[PDB]
Amino acid sequence: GSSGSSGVRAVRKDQTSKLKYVLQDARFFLIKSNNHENVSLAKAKGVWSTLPVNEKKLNLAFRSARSVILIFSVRESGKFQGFARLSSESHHGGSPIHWVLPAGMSAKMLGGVFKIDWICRRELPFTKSAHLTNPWNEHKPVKIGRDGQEIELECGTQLCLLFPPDESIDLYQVIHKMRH
Repeated sequence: GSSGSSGVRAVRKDQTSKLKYVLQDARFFLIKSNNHENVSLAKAKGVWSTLPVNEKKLNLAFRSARSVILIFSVRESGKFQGFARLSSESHHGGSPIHWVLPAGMSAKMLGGVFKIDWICRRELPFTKSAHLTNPWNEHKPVKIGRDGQEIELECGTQLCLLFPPDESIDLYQVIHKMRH
């Protein structure tokens, strides 16, 4: 072409910005489970069911805030099981999947189903997360917490970056839907 005179001010070439953007000013929610079957199933169908309180909570925080991240952490596992940003609120169409509940919990408590878009199909050892500190409690590490505990911004962010690079998921598509 022609007339391409431009004074560059800054150059970039990484896949961390988009990732940190999809959660830019978003609310992180730490969800703990009691089995791997749930995680796998959630990653297979691409959904995740939970108590009603958590559903309405995420919905309000979602419409009230930008995005809602959900870090998956397995108890007695010694590492995370990945994560996923709430691509949308819950649902109540047909019916939920045949989740794997114990001999006591009721599927009716799970309420509806949520649509999570797994951005990272990998794992993360607690060793890499063994350093962060969530001031939203008592300056304690992220390794400490229960199911359904809010997390700061820096905490969740760093925790996410820790995860390995993904080359089997469309990250841009997650940002394109937002802008449009």
